[PDB]
Amino acid sequence: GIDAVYPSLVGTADSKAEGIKNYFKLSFTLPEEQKSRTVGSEAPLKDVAQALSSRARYELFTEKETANPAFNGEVIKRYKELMEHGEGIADILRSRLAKFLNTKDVGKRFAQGTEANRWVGGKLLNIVEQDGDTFKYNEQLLQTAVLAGLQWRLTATSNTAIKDAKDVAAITGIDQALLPEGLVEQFDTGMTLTEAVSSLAQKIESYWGLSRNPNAPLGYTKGIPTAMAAEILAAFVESTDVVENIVDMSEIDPDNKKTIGLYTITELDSFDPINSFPTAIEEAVLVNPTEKMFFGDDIPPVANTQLRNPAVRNTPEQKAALKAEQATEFYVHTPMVQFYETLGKDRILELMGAGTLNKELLNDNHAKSLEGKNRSVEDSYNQLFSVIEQVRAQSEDISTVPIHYAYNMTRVGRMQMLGKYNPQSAKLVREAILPTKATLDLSNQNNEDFSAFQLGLAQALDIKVHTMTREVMSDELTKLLEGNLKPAIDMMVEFNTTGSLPENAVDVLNTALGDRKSFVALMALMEYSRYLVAEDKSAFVTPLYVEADGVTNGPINAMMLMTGGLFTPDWIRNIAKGGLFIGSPNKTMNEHRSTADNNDLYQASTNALMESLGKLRSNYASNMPIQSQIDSLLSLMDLFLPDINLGENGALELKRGIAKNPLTITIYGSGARGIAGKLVSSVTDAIYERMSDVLKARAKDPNISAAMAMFGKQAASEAHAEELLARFLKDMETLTSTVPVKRKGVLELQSTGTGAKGKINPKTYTIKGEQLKALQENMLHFFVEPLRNGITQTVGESLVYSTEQLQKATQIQSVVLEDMFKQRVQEKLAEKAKDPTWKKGDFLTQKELNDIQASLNNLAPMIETGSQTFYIAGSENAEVANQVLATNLDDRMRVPMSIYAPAQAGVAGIPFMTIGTGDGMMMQTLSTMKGAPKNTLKIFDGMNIGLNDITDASRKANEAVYTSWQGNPIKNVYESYAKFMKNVDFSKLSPEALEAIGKSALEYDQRENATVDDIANAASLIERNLRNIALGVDIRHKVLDKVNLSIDQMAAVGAPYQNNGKIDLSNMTPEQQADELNKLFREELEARKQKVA
DNA sequence: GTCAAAAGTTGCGAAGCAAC
Repeated sequence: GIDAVYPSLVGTADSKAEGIKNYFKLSFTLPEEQKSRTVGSEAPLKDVAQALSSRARYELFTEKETANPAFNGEVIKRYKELMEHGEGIADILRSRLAKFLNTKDVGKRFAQGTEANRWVGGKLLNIVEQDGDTFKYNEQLLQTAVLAGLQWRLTATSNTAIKDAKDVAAITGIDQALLPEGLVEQFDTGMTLTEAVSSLAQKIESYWGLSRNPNAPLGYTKGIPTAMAAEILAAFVESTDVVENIVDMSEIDPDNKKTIGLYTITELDSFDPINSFPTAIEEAVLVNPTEKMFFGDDIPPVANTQLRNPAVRNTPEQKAALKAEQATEFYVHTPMVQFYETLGKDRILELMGAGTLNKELLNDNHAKSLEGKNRSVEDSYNQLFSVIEQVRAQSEDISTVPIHYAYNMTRVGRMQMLGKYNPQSAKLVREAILPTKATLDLSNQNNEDFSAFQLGLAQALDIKVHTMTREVMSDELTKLLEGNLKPAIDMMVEFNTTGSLPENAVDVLNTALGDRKSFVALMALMEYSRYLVAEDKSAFVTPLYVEADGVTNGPINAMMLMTGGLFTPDWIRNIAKGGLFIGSPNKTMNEHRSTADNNDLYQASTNALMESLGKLRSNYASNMPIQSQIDSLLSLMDLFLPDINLGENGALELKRGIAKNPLTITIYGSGARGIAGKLVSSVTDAIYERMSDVLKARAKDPNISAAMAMFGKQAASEAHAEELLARFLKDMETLTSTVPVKRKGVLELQSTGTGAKGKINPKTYTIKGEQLKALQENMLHFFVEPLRNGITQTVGESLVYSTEQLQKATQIQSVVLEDMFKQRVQEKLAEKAKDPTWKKGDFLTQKELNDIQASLNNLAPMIETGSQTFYIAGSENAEVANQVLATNLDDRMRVPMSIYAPAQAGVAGIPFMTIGTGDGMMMQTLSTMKGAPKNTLKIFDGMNIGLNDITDASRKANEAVYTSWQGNPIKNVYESYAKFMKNVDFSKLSPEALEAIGKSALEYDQRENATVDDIANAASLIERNLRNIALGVDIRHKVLDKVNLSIDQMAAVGAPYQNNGKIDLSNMTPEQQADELNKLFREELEARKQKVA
């Protein structure tokens, strides 16, 4: 079969043969249904170039009566030129092989019998053919691979994952908190070796259109396509389509010996015709294209498995959710596109980015940051217009072309739109391509339609709409429209009248908006002006939306989902800050914030921090050095952060802002040190930025004083700015030269020796490593520690207990799964080493890996909720195989063999379950529930709704919230841990693993002497803890359901969901309600106790 | 120990350790 297709490849298609064995024929087979149209083609490049030569030929090739109308004259011309470039890449590959065969006589040794086709660096030899005294590439395989490379080169960058600080930390091996400014930026734009080859190889294999032999070693089924990809990347480096940069980590800190390769694809002109249709090759080669836009009723297919978790199938309910979201039609909002176009890329960067950089009128590290910002915006802008260019081809009126987006379920249950820059992920794109739309009657400002319009405009303009009633926000909005924004509104009225903008459009927008500036704010100015010049106000069509947005969503979800003790009055008061109102029929968040409690969860946490800080000050009331250090940290923060304020007489004011990120990531399992690093980071960014201000402050007046050049605005007078500068220098000095240390359970100050001082140079000023670390230690002990105490005090110690038990159970289970998998692999390999047809380098077959995974099912690797599936340990790492998979023909680009297998979970269990059974379950329900809202854009913890359906959609969202609050993630974990506990055998664990388990199940002093029996006993203890927690959560949810509740967690609109519970708890204090609820709790405890018969 | 996906390069010589 396959031999008939590739009859001339070198070697025998029999793993038993004694001579050269061809592992390409042994590893792959032809599918029972064609996947690639090039299979059988003698000259794929020639044949595909032919297909791309005219619309008529493309239609014949793809056996379709119609071709994407974007495939026009100019596009066809570009693809003809791109095909000629494919011949160049093909030519470079041919010379590289010849060079490889000539070097150290590999070709001669291979012809003589040496099995070089089994070397990790010679796997490509499996796709060559004898040619006279040498070997040559099989043209069909080589040319198809090139076609894969061309498509990859055109769209890979638009499908790369975004890299955050943590990612860069993992890659570079540098502490996330001590990363040098710009590093994350440099790494987020380029691709690591693994990233590049992996995506390239995946693409090559799909284009070869064959199927893997389940009984063939991974060293070939995966290694040959990877070997081909490595060569193609090498070819692209020679052609300059890709730039390789090897970043030496030692340059940043001499201990780090890692040299990391980065690959950046050369960008095509933003105006290149190819951008309007960058997927012609993919749609021509594949019978079922992956990359393509979905227009009209061309709908994306539904993914069968969870993203990057092959072993996890999307449940029926998750698939229904994905189908529902992919069904939604998005439409281009022409006015906004025209606005972006008129402004221009240069002015959008100036308005929403860093504008033009004068890399000498701003601090070096600041500039690196600004440059990072412009990039994100510029890339979003080019991406939107590439899409617009293809949409415009679909018809005369671009605003009528329906667009669909593909989604998939992530590891944590979130429905993620696929692609780097889309409406769900990119703010700029979000205001140009929308699914929201409504025709409103705005002829009378007393209409319900006009109220909705106002709500959308207000929210977009940064008015806190969920903190006040509709009537009150209407007045706030009116004030802004008739005041500060008035000049911008006039400019937009003129734009919507003549289509022209002033030369100072950026300045008018900037001044009018102030800190309200955002893309959605531009949409509000755009839409309000359009209504003003509107002909028929009785039927105003607008995509303006209102986002029903969760109020402290993650933290509140965790509180409802994992608090398992009796009800307390503090919890009742705090949970109300998240929209769960007890005994207050039809109460909304708007009313709550304006009449009952103006502090949300962030503020309450901050207020707890303040109290915990005072407590810390007392414990060291006599220690002047300690007090002075605390004063310096607050002084430094008050100097650059807006959320920290210090009055004239010393009064400390802390705004909810400082607790936002910290509370959020604390619910995602973050440690205290990470929070400290981020807090320091925001401080330093402000400093670097202040330095830049000086540079220009002095360029304007070479006589301006340093004090006034650095604090000239933030102060009242000169002697006043002079004392601000005194605070700065002193603070930086004490915070970098002295750090707090935990000795004997007490705080003691230590000299670092690496103090910071000297005449500052606002051009090169840079807080070094040791100094950022000193700053971090001070931040940790004098600010983050008490913040953590306040947070715990706010969300409840019961919740913290649950999350720790959850973390322990899932870590323990992940450690076992990881170790057992590794062991079964070593056992199998040892067994293969006795097989003569097998060789080291080859690995296990896919079937063998499958068997090993299956042997772990009794340890319950998956957590099931009944509508979602979570696999916490699931991952892909190079540690299982611990070997190279393939290299390029120059012996470089050595791609490690990565394998899908369980790995230690760390704290991931908390985020997985919180995010998954919280917002993830809620959105899933909202997409599939009876009367599920249509035409919305869901963004995990918020949903954009069209102005015509804000009331019902918001109510449905709140009902969806209530539905997810019926979940019990701890019970789900318990049922998994329970099966695991009865089948596990800790004795079969490596000492390395057993130790990790002891850290989770025993208290630090019991680890050293801990016997298998000891940890095994402790592990079973955790199981009982989980059972008891699950039982309480379950009871609480049933009890709460009997009471009258009003839920408005997805706030803004003021349409709370009523559970209509019968037990009336109105006219009762939180203490009274807690007592009544606990009575119901105890009642059920007895009922579900002895009587369930 | 923040989730969303992983994660160093290269000579010698043909695996996998040494040097950076």
